[PDB]
Amino acid sequence: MAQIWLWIGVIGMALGSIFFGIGAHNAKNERWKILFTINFFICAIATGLYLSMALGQGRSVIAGRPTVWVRYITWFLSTPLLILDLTFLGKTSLPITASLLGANAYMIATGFVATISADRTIGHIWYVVSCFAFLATVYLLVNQYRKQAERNYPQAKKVFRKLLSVHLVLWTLYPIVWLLGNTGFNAVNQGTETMFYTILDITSKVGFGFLSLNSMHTLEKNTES
Amino acid sequence: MAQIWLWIGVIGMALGSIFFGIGAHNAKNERWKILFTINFFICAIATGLYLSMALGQGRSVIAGRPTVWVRYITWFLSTPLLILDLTFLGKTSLPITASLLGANAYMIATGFVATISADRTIGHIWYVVSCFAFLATVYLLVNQYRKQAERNYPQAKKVFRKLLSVHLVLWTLYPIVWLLGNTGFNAVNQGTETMFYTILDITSKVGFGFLSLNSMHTLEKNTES
Amino acid sequence: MAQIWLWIGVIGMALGSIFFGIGAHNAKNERWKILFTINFFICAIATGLYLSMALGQGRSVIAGRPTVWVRYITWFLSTPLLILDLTFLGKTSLPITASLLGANAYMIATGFVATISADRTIGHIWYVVSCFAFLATVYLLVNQYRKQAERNYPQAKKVFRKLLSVHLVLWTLYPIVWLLGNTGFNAVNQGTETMFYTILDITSKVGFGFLSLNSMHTLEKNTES
Ligand SMILES: CCCCCCCC/C=C/CCCCCCCC(=O)O
Ligand SMILES: CCCCCCCC/C=C/CCCCCCCC(=O)O
Ligand SMILES: CCCCCCCC/C=C/CCCCCCCC(=O)O
Repeated sequence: MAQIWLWIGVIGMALGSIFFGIGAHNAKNERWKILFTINFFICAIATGLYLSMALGQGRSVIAGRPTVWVRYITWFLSTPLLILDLTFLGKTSLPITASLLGANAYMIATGFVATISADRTIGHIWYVVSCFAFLATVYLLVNQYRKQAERNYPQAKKVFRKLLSVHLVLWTLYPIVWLLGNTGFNAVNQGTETMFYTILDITSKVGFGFLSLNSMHTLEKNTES
Repeated sequence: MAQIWLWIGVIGMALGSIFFGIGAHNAKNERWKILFTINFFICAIATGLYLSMALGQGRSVIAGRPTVWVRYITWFLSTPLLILDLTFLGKTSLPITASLLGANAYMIATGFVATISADRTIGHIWYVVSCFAFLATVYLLVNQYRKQAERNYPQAKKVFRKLLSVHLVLWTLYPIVWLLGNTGFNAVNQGTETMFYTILDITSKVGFGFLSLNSMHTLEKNTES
Repeated sequence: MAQIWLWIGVIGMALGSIFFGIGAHNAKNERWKILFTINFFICAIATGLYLSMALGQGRSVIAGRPTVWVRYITWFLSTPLLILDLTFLGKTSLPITASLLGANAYMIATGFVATISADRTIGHIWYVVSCFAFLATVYLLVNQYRKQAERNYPQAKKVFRKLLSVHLVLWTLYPIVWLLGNTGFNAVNQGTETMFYTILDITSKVGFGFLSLNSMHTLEKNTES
C-alpha cells in the first residue's frame, strides 16, 4: 500500500512539473514566467524526493520505529516556495515575507526534530513548538499578509480569501496526520499514513499551484487598464 | 552546572525573542520593523537551539570527548543575522556585505570542522583557519565597513565605533573559550565552558540586539529633518 | 598519487584565491568588485574543501567502495557561483537566473545521491536524472541565457560564445570522469580519478574565473562611451 502511494506521488508531481514547465516556457510576461517557475520547482523537487522515497531511500528505523526522514527535506525546500506563491501574488512587504519564511522554516525544522527524536516525549514537545510556529504563520497570514493583499488589490479580496482558505485548511491537515501516524498515537498504519501524505502533498502542491495560476489570471483581469 | 546554564540560555533567549517580537509588532516604520525582525529571529533561533541542548540533544561523544555539535548550527544561522544588523545599520554595499557574510560563514564552517574532527591535530589546523576567517572579517569591519558607515552617517561615527567595539571584543572571546574548553587545552570543565558560552551568547544576541536598536534611534535622531 | 593531486588542488585553489582577492581589494568599480569577489569565494571555498580532502577527511567507505562525499559539498557551493559569473556577465533575467541555479542545484543534489547510494542500480538511476538536470541547464544556457546576453551586448556575441563553449565542454567532462571512476565502470583507479577531478576543478574554477575577468574587460571596452 505504502509503495503504490509513493509511486502515485512520483506520477502526480511529475505531471505537475511538466505542465508548469510548459507554462513557464510559454510565458507571456515576466510575472507569469516567475509564477510558473516557482510552481515548476515546487513540483520538480517533490518529484525527485518522491522518487527517492519510492525507491526505498530516505528512511531509517529509529529505535524500532520506521521513519521517512527525507519527507522533511521535501517540506523544507517546497514549503518556502509555496509561501512565495502567496507573497508573490499578494505583493507582500519584505519584513512580512521574511517573517513568513522564517516562521515556516522554524515549523519544518522543529517538525523534523519532533520526528527523528528517539525520546518521543521530547519529540512531542517539538511537535507542540512546531504547532506554535504554524500558528505564528496563521497570525501573519490572516492579519498583515491579508491586509496588504487587500490594500494592493481592493477589488479582489475574494481571491486572497480563497487562497488563504485553501492554504490554511490543507496545511492544518499535516499535523493531524502526524498525530495519527507512528510519530504519535499510531492510530493508522504506514500504508494509510503514506496515502494521506501523498494526497495532501499532491493537493498542496499541484492543486495549490493551479489555484495560484487561476488567482493570477483573476488579479490581472481585475487590473487591466 | 552545565544543565542549569543551558536552561538560563533558554530563558534569556526566549525573553529577548518576546521583547523583540513585541517591538516588531508595534513598528512604526519599515526600517524599524526590519531591525526588530532580524533580532527577533536571532533570539528565536537561539531559543530553540538552546532548548534542544537543554533537553540533552545535539551532543555526541566523539572518541571519548563530549561534543555539543548543535552549537555550530545555532552559530551558522544567527551570526549572519548579526552581520545583517551591522550592514543594515551601516547601509553597507553589496560586495562588502557579501564578503562579510561569506567570511563569517567560512569561520563558523571551519570552526565546526575544527570541533568534530576526531584527530585533534587536524582540528587545531581548522581552528587556525577559522581564526584567519575571523581576522578577515575584522579587516573588512574596521576598514570598508567602517568607512562606508561614516560616509553614510558623518555625524554618528561614535555610534559605529561602539557597535564595532562591542562586536569585536565579544566575538574575540569565543575562540578563547574554545581553547580553554575540551576542544583545546581542557583548562575548564564542561559546566564552566557551558556557562561561558551561555553568557557570551546572551550578551552577543540579546545584548547586541538592544544595542542595535539604541544605535538605530541615535542614527534616526541625527538624521531627522 | 591521489594524495599529491589533492595537495595540488589546495595549492591551485589557494593561488586563485589570492589573485582574485587582490583584484577584489583593488577594484575600481562595484561591478568589477562584485566579479572579483564571486571568483574569490569560488576559489576560497574550493581551497578549504581541497584541504579537508588532502587531510583525509570527507571520505567514507560505503559497502566497500571508497567515496569522497565532501566533493559534492564543494560542488554544491561553488557551481552556483560559477552560474552567477555567467548571469552577472550576461545580465540575465530573474526567472532565467533562478531556473539555472535551481536546475544546477538539482544536478549536484542528484549527483550526490547517485554517489552515496549503496545500491548502485539506484545510484545509476540518479546519475541519469542528474544528466537530465545538466541537459536542462544546457538548454537554458544556449537558448534564453544566450539570447538575453546577445540582446544586452549586440557587439560581443563572440564573448558569450567563448564563455558558453568553455563552460559546456568543461562541465560535460565531469559525468564522464564519474562513469570512469569507481562510481561507474571503475575503468580508472582512484589516483587517476582524483587527478582528473583536480585538473577539472582547477580549470573550471581558476581558469574559468580568469576567463570571466577577461570577458568583463572585453564587454566594458565594447561598452565605453
Ligand atoms: C529555505 C528557505 C529558508 C528561509 C529562511 C527565512 C529566514 C527569515 C529571517 C528573517 C530575518 C531577516 C528579516 C529581513 C532582513 C532584511 C535585511 C536587509 O534589508 O538588509
Ligand atoms: C546562512 C548564511 C550564508 C551566507 C553565505 C554568504 C556567501 C557569500 C558569497 C559571496 C559571493 C557573492 C558576491 C556578490 C554576488 C552578487 C551577484 C549579482 O549581483 O548578480
Ligand atoms: C546554494 C544555491 C542554491 C540555489 C537554489 C535555487 C532555487 C531556484 C528556485 C526557483 C524558484 C524561484 C523563482 C523566482 C522566485 C522570485 C520570487 C519573487 O520575485 O518574489
